Amino acid sequence: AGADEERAETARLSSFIGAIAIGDLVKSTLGPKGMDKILLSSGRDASLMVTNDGATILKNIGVDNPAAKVLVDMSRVQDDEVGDGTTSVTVLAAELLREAESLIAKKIHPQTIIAGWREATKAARQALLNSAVDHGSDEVKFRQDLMNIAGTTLSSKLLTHHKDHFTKLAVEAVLRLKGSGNLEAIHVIKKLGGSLADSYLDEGFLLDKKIGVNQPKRIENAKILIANTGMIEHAEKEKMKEKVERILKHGINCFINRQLIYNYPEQLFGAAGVMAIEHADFVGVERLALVTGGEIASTFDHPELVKLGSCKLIEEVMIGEDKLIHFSGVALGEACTIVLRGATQQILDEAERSLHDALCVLAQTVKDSRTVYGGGCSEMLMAHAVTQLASRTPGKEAVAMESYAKALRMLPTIIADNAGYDSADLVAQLRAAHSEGKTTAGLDMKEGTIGDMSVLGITESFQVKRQVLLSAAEAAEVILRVDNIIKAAPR
Amino acid sequence: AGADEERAETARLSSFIGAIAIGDLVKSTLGPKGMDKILLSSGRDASLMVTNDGATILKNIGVDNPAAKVLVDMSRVQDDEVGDGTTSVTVLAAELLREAESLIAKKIHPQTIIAGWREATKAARQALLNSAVDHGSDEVKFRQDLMNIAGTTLSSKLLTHHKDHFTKLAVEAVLRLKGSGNLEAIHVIKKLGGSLADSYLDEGFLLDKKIGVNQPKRIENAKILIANTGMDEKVERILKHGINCFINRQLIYNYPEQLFGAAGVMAIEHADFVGVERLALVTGGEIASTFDHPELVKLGSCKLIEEVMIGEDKLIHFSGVALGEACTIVLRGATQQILDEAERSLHDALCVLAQTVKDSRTVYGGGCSEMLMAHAVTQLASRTPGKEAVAMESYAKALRMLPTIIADNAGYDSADLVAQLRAAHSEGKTTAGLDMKEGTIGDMSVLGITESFQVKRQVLLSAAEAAEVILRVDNIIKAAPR
Amino acid sequence: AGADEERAETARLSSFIGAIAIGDLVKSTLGPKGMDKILLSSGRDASLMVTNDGATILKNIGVDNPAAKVLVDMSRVQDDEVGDGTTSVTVLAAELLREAESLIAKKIHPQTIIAGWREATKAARQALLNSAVDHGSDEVKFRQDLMNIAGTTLSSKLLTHHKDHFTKLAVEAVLRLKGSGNLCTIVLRGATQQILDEAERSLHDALCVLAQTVKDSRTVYGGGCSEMLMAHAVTQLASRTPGKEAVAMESYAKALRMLPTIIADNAGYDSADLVAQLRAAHSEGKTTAGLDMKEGTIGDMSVLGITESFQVKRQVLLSAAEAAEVILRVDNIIKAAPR
Amino acid sequence: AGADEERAETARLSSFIGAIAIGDLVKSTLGPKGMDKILLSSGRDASLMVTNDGATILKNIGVDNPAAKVLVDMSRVQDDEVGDGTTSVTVLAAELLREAESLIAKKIHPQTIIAGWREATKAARQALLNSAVDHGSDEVKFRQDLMNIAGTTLSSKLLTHHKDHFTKLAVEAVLRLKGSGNLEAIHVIKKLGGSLADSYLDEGFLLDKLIEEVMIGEDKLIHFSGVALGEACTIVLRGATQQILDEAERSLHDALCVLAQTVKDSRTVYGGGCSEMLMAHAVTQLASRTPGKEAVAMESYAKALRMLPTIIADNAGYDSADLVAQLRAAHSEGKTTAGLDMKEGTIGDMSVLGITESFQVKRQVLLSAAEAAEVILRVDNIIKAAPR
Repeated sequence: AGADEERAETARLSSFIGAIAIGDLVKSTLGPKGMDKILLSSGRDASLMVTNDGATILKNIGVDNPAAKVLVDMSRVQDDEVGDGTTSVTVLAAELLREAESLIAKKIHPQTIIAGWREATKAARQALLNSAVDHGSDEVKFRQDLMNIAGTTLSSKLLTHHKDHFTKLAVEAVLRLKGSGNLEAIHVIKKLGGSLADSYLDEGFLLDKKIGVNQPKRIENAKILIANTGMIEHAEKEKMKEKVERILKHGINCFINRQLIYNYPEQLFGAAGVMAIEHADFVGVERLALVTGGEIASTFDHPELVKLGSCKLIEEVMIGEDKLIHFSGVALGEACTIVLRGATQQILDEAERSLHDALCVLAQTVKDSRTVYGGGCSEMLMAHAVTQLASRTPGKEAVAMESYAKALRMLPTIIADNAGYDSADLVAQLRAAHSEGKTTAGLDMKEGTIGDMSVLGITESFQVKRQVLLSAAEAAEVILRVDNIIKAAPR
Repeated sequence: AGADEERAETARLSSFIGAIAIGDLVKSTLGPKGMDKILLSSGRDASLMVTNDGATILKNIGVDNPAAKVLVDMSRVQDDEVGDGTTSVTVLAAELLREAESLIAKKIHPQTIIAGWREATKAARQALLNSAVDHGSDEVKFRQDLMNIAGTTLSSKLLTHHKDHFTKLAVEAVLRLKGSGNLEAIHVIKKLGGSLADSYLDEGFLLDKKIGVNQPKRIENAKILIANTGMDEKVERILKHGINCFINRQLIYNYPEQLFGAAGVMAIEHADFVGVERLALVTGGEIASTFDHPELVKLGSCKLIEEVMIGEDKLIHFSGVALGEACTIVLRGATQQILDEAERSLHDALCVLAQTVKDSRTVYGGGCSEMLMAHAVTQLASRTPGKEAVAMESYAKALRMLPTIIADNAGYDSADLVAQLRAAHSEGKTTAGLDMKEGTIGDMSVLGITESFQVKRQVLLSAAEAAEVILRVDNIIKAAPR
Repeated sequence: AGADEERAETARLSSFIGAIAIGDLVKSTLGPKGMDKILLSSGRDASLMVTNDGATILKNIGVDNPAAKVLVDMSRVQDDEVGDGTTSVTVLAAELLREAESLIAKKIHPQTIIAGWREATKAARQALLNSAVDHGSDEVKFRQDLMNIAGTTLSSKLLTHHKDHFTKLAVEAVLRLKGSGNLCTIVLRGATQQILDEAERSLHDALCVLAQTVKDSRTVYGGGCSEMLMAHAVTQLASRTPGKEAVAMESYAKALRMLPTIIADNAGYDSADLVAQLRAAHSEGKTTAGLDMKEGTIGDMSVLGITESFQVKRQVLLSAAEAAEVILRVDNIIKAAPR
Repeated sequence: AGADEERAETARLSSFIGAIAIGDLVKSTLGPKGMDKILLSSGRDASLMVTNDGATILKNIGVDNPAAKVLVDMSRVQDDEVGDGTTSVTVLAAELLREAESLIAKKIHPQTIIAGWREATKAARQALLNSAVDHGSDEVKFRQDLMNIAGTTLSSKLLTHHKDHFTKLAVEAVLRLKGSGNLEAIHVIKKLGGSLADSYLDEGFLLDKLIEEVMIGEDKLIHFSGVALGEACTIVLRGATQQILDEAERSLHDALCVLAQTVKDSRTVYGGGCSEMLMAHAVTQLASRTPGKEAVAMESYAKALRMLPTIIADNAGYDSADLVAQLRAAHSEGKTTAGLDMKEGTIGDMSVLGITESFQVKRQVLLSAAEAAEVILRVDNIIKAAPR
């Protein structure tokens, strides 16, 4: 009593139930006809933060008891390896559970169907490189850099009326990112105050702080000082004197501190030609250590060679309407900053959320040099090949391979259902065009029938389709073989 | 009581439950290694009744409120024009309902799904498309009359060591039963004397009664008289007719008995009414009332009536009959549990064979039809339009369970059998199927197992076509009072 | 429970509820894709019965406590002089009740609204002119004899695949029915009992429609062509009349809009895509153009040949206003002592 | 039973219920015979607050857990651009999901239905921009300065028996206000005293050439006036006595923005419901005119306009059914000037009355109504964890 017993049939059900509940919320998200979802919570949750990206919201919060959090957890590894585009990997894993009900029909050890996943491993082989994919994301690329998949990621979001322009900007960010050093420290801030562009690109880093109105406007061959400690009247001057004596030899051009700064030094900095920052955020500083070669913040000894300072251009310029400063010209080159100035339409803030996906979608396109045809083109093609395959295998092999094949049929149907036209007409015409040999043909939702996907400009990352195939099959597989989910009682 | 009110999700579920309950019981029954079962009830039921034949038990009982009896009632129509071989019609129809859970997910128009039933005619082609079976059955057939399908009905049944000879006899019964005389007038009984043949065939109707020790041995150009009212005037107009035999359903008065012997007329005491009703159809009939009944009011066929010792007991044989619609078979046997079950087999044999002659087609048994059928239908779900295709593909996997059930009852491992089974059927051999004795796969034709083509057609027509109305219905079946 | 006696807001509802319950079963009856629906009952009922025609099944049995059986009884007299087409009189009469939810918020004399029915005579005459009526006919007629309204009556029925062929057969019967006589034997396929006699009463409706086609000398374009044209004109009409007349005018007019929507949905195409394109063709002035269901868009009805009898449209227009009118005027149907 | 669970019919229902609750309270408020309500909360609230203006009360309180506060927030942005007249934007939005009963029987995808809002933008723009014109008003303008929009804004406000005159005054404030620099610097205070005029204008600034304390009716105040610069001036309001009078603090703040919009838009549309009926006649054809996805979408939007004629008529006490019928007839005919005359009880010439409304009131409501509403049906449940 209370140990946590699930009885044969029921334990499988908990896995089953987890997959069905998640799929319904996420399906709305997929495609140009996708929707934003907003969640509101109290306490340390400021306001309803709306996440159109299914992956970000699911593991921020562990809503309930049933097992699915780890399955959700895996998607992040997937996210690191390619991210989003649109969230489809969770859906494919979930739909495989429906056939599990039919797996009690066999009334044999469920494990032989596991070999189906062996088949799935080789299913991936025919689920991959089975007619057409785009090929060749070279490097930099004047036009294919965007205006394609990113637009599709944005399509599920309705901010696309002006936002598709923002999405285009994010590829420029990835190209500068390229070099020796992985994707690191990219800082992007949504800003209140509208403009048609909805974004201006900065070559450095933005921090919104100012010492005071007085002080020199520019600093050259700048040296940056960061302190972990905060800053009869003649005695006060001595603190001033120590700060200046060490400061002059170095040539110090800027000072940034995470905590409160004493007023006396502020006056000294303006005359010297040095700009200081009061209560600068720690997060910007840590990012900075990566960028400038860093240093270690100590007491006033901290000047000279115990600290290192990079020196290109540091200045405060008007960005939008809010006064933020730029740090740039990092010798290391490992990390860079992205700046956005949006419209401010309850659709701007959304841009903050949308470009998170920008790091993920574009970076893969860069390394992968491979993709797939969107609008479900990949799924119908794969489905035609798989149904015939089950008879090819000896027999044990056949049951599992065929069940996997029928799963693909539903995906075309889901895209058609959300298009306003019933899917019965759609699948017949869809299959006829795919079986024909035209990989470009796909689901045209605006048309209401079938059309050429490439003209539309919708494409899917190649990694999302190959990685999901091997991963979902095998991940699904661990669940089926586990008869019971065990909770280690209280404590 | 009125009309039962159910809507949408809930209404469908009641139909869903009826199909699953019936399928589990019928499941053990199928094939050579099928199982005999016993049922107990209360009220107007005596003790235990055991029927290997699924159809017989279903007709007798309408136990509860959920829908299923109308479906069950239909199988009798199926029997009249085939029905049996082995019971399998109920099982396939039931598996149709499992797919309905997936239908809610589709969330559009369940009626358009009905068009899958339009595809049912294709199923009539395709289900039986799976490779060529047989083609002759010209009519009567001196050699092709049996020694195939009848044996298969019997194979499930224990009696096959000598029974297979008895089943062979049954086709002869069907040949006289062809055309449209309706499905009526077939009489069978068993006898205590033992022989290798284990059965006999009579050209006429058998009755077991005698007037008394005195009276003539046989009659010719016989006139038959049947009276509703008992004997409890007769000679003067009896002579006029030429009366050869009198049959009365009840007690008979002793005085006329002396008179009949002198006249040369053979009468029957306490004749059973059921024999009498059939006989009237047979002899052109008559109208039975008071002693005024003789002459023209009475019609009598005139071949010959005689009493013949079978070997162990005395019986009376009626033969000829001008009309020709009704005929009888008298069985006897070795004297075993198996002999008693001969009753089980003849009823099954008459119907199986009757359609064997006019069907024009048969199918390979032992699951041969089912595996191949699964292979052909899987390709088509992809070829056909979306939603109708969704219903069609699910149906295809249904065929898979039958191969599993046949191997499983034989004691061999179900998993291993499925893999090896499919490869044989996939290759293209019509003959190859499940050999339970072997434990693997083999040639079905050598076994001699075949199924009537229509047994297969109405297992699926009920599953299909009629199923158009299943989602449509909403409110089903009960009683029929007093 | 505890003794039922309903007044004002909830008393109105019982009339309201009866109309909605009946509509769901009958709505599927209308349009080219419809539901056959079979019912099986207890007590001297032997088997499941199939009747496509909504009116007779309602006649056969009185299933429950709420008032509607008398309303049901009336539809048959309609059958005697014209009867069917598709069963729209029960649903449209019921349709008027949904709007009444709006009326509680109106809180101004519901009774004034009722007088609109009196003014419905004005609406009935509006329906004439609007109806979109053809030429042709030419008595007997080699090709336009059918493949039209009978097809519409039967379009709804599932059996349209095979049955549209035998719908065609019935006009041959009407041609023999013409000439000095006013209003031979035909055999159908069906289930078994008294309920089978439902077919006699149900198919009573099909024979009469065709008979009228030969002696009407007038007919209208089918497939919804008549309905959209009438809708565009009626919107003007509320604006074309004095304010007392206009309120009962304009509300009646939007009702016509729903028919186009039901027709397109059952076809297998998006329901509202059809609505845009449909209105534009009728507005232009082509009476021939209408709803092409296989196409999923709009096309020439005349090429299809589908037409509806002038009488079916003439009578329905007059009948709809009179049947609906009596319900608002009359109480809640009970009182007067001894129960 | 007794828990918060939402799926299928119920998830949609929370959006539905929020809209119906707000509409009943706001419907009374619109029109000359408009009504103002009193709200009482004891938790750290001084007493009952009374707000005639729908926007001010909705912003103030976040009483319940169901979505509606976000919907409320959107109306003020509209106010900055233009805002008021009568509170109708919230009412129209609420009636929009009313049709969703039909939608369950629409038997397809509700999301496709969503393209209604995209359609809504087209339907919305055509009648704002295209209507018969006001033709006059070059600058400052002697007699055409008021007795127009302000009269309509105050129509929903009961004070109109004597406050129509008060509203006349507000344009005079705008004429001085417009020019080389900034919008604002306007202060308004009401005095408890009785006089036919009901209001006074001050050369300078009023705080409670020459500085003195006089006596206005009742309360003592100090007046700074006769400023050499002349660029800045202040308005002092007076009133009869009631809940209605406090309305002026909220009304004037809204009025300054309205008035500013009127001077540099150079465009106006007819008030009294004239604009809405014309749009309705034109929009019914548009769903037809558009391709397909657009049609379900555009037609649903069009019927939303029908309620405005009814809401304006209902307050008057006249039969709502009769009014809608006659209204359509005059607008269809081609007379834009004709509209709803509440004192008349029927329809009349709006231009003779002088009632007109700002071009901005019509463009901002419609452009945001489509995109802002679309975002809300974009999201259904709005899932919460509860914390703190």
